[PDB]
Amino acid sequence: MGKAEAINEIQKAVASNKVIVYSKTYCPYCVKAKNALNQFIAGKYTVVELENRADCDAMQDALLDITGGRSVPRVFINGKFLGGGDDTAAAASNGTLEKLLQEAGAL
Ligand code: NA
Ligand code: NA
Repeated sequence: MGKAEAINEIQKAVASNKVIVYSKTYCPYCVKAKNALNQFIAGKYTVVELENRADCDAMQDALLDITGGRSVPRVFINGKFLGGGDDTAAAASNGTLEKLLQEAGAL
């Protein structure tokens, strides 16, 4: 369960879920992203919490390789990285989160 495996896992999950958030339970920016998504699709999307993953470091290293940054949250829609918590809240506020969810078939 090293970094190469984590990259594999994340890429497969991102390609196979309309909306997926990599998160940790104690994380106010993760909550900002979740609350933004919950304005449109509460209860319908995947969250992967990382704080009790034995391979949490490899998973966050994999997120860096895939998205450019290591921090949670890391939000993906329709297989494409959206951003973190501020990004997801901004997209909720400006009308684009709804449109991206529609285009993904999640809404
Ligand atoms: Na969904
Ligand atoms: Na966990």
